[PDB]
Amino acid sequence: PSWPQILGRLTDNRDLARGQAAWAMDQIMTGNARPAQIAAFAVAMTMKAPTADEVGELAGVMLSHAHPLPADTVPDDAVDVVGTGGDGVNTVNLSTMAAIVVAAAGVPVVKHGNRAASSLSGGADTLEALGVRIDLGPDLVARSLAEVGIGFCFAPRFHPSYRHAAAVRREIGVPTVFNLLGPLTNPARPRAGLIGCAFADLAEVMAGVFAARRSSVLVVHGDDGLDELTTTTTSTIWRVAAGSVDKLTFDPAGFGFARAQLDQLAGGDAQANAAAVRAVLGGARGPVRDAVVLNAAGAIVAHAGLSSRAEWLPAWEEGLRRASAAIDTGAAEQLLARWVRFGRQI
Amino acid sequence: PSWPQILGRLTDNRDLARGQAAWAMDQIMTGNARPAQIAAFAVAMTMKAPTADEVGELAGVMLSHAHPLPADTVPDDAVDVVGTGGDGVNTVNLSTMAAIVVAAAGVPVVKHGNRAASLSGGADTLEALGVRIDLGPDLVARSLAEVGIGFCFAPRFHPSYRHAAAVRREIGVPTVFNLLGPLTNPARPRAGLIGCAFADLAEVMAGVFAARRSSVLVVHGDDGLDELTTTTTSTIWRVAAGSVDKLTFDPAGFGFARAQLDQLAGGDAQANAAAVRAVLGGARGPVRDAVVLNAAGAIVAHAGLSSRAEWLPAWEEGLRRASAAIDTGAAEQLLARWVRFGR
Ligand SMILES: O=P(O)(O)OC[C@H]1O[C@H](OP(=O)(O)OP(=O)(O)O)[C@H](O)[C@@H]1O
Ligand SMILES: O=P(O)(O)OC[C@H]1O[C@H](OP(=O)(O)OP(=O)(O)O)[C@H](O)[C@@H]1O
Ligand SMILES: O=C(O)c1ccccc1Nc1ccccc1C(=O)O
Ligand SMILES: O=C(O)c1ccccc1Nc1ccccc1C(=O)O
Ligand SMILES: O=C(O)c1ccccc1Nc1ccccc1C(=O)O
Ligand SMILES: O=C(O)c1ccccc1Nc1ccccc1C(=O)O
Ligand SMILES: [Mg+2]
Ligand SMILES: [Mg+2]
Ligand SMILES: [Mg+2]
Repeated sequence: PSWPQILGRLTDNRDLARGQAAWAMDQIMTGNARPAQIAAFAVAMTMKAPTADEVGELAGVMLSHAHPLPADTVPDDAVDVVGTGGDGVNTVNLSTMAAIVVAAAGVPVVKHGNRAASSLSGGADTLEALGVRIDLGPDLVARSLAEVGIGFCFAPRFHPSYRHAAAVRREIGVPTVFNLLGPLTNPARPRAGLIGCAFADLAEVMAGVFAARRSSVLVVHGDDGLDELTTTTTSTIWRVAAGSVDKLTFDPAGFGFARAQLDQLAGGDAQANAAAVRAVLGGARGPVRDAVVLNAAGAIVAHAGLSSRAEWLPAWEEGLRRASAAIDTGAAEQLLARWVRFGRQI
Repeated sequence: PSWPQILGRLTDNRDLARGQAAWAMDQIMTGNARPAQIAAFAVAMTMKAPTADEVGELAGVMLSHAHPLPADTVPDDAVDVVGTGGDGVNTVNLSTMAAIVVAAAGVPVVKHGNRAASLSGGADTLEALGVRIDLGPDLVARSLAEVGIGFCFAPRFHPSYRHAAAVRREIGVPTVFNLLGPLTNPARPRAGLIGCAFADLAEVMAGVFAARRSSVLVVHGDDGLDELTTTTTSTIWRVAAGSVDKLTFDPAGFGFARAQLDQLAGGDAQANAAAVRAVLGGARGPVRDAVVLNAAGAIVAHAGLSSRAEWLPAWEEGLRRASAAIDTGAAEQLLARWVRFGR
């Protein structure tokens, strides 16, 4: 096991032997990997085309070093709403808005997230501008989830030993297999999720990883390129249920949604994006609401897949009903208020 | 241009635009590229499959930054005798020996190299023989004149390559950078016998030499050697007049026995050095056979600097000249004279 061996195999376009991807990530996280080695490995794996085995190994190492939540503190049916980012469109924070709404429908949510990478305001930037605490440690994220119905795991706080890899990722400024790893390494390990993938060529592999750990996940790619379920056109969904993956194309027109234009979903700085969260939770009708409800419903469909009695059309119809109701009743707006108060009450 | 633009293009499996490889390499050469960006570019260029245009851009930037030899110092017909390396097959430095013979035959040789990554490369073997390997430009120029051979130490002549060099060692896998050695001789000889281990990159290297109108034999032993092999046939890319000919070459057409890959082995600086003195001392057998044939090849490349050069008669002249330079003790005496020069 060594860098020349592993890098040599990748550059010869061969899949890694079992344990090699794991060995490599473990080196990255114990500080025994040079930035050049980290970059070479990220790039070579990408051009070879990563397998689910390899990417699962990498995320496995990461999770094996992540700060876990206290035992018996994350409900068996908790869901995440998170994406790779890197979609190149400056959007409002559809995942963070959908998460709030999903929690308010009564589904426990433990969202993994981070500050912006290639946009003006990431999930964490926006939650912060709203007055939500993005700085909580495990014991306090667990309390948030118990008391409020939602917790936020700020990726850097829970994965401090990934710091070198995250730096190299940003130094290279080209998407690689490493861009998959955030959504795959929520430290609370929820079993369900709506998982956005910006990179169409990698979403299948991502779904393979969720499939191996028997998650109930919808891996989503907007056909306009969004790492979210889009309203401008169709979305490609890799539906992961009972250890397998099937590829579906989803059309919001089937559920009465008008086509939107990308520029209608455009976001701004943290303050702009925060005001957009408030306008949606306050009942403002239009494109942004439609996209939040659609994404919230996809998370709820994922949640329902944990039972496997679940049927695709009734699921979506229930998801939409529940998501819209959570906004309409004020539950979602009140949930955000209660989330803010919780963090201020220490 | 930018790194995100260049790296994204390479990972989507596309050839670079004109001048992007030059841009990237100039960033690397001016201390402006982070190690991660160097490594990213090196790997992605390698897995995309580099073109002759791209590799020419890279080599060009290196030569722009290289310490040159003084003007009117390098004869028009100087040759190089060199390989990419990366062979894995730890053999005696056939290049270094062939080069001494070529010089002793009266063809000016200006060579170029670093110490081995592994166990004794061009530079190492030469040091064990007593040659001063890291003379500066003026002294390499005087060596070339007075001795008929000189050696340009890569860290001495390409010292802005240090950032790329660090990354090559950390990565420890062959990349496109492994190709640049034969392509970045700071004395810029126009002729050469150029060994390439990688079979799929030999033709690219040849394309680069064709662009600069070099009279070069880029050689690949159908047995994986980065020199003309006696084990089997060889693939030669004959570069002259700016065009390439891929032909297949058999030494037995000139009367060479076959050999075993094992008979060429040797690792220690002192083991390769002793094997130099032995062949130059007239020891017959497979090592000399390989030295002579590679020396002849470099002589054939030299001859191709004249348009009216015929393949078979040129090779006959080359072998005869190479054999004679050893047999008369001319090669042995040049090496002793070389050793003595650096004093
Ligand atoms: O800056 P980018 O690389 O283009 O990615 C946008 C964001 O992707 C993640 O989104 P997440 O799904 O976690 O939250 P969101 O959709 O609510 O922003 C995280 O916020 C990234 O910063
Ligand atoms: O560890 P390696 O990468 O294999 O290095 C062996 C040498 O290959 C080249 O040698 P050159 O052709 O200049 O001389 P030689 O073939 O006689 O050894 C290059 O200068 C390397 O130092
Ligand atoms: O950014 C990522 O690729 C990432 C992916 C998964 C987990 C954490 C991640 N980021 C970090 C981790 C530790 C310190 C800083 C960061 C950072 O984002 O700057
Ligand atoms: O030799 C010089 O004075 C010199 C001048 C400028 C740049 C490099 C130089 N030499 C080296 C540098 C690094 C390692 C070995 C050497 C060497 O000469 O063996
Ligand atoms: O390290 C090498 O083998 C090397 C190879 C080619 C060019 C430069 C090189 N290194 C240097 C040369 C002069 C000064 C400093 C360095 C350095 O390593 O920082
Ligand atoms: O890649 C080779 O070993 C090589 C092969 C043939 C001639 C020279 C070579 N080396 C270099 C050339 C230019 C700059 C740095 C180097 C270096 O090795 O550090
Ligand atoms: Mg998102
Ligand atoms: Mg997004
Ligand atoms: Mg050689």
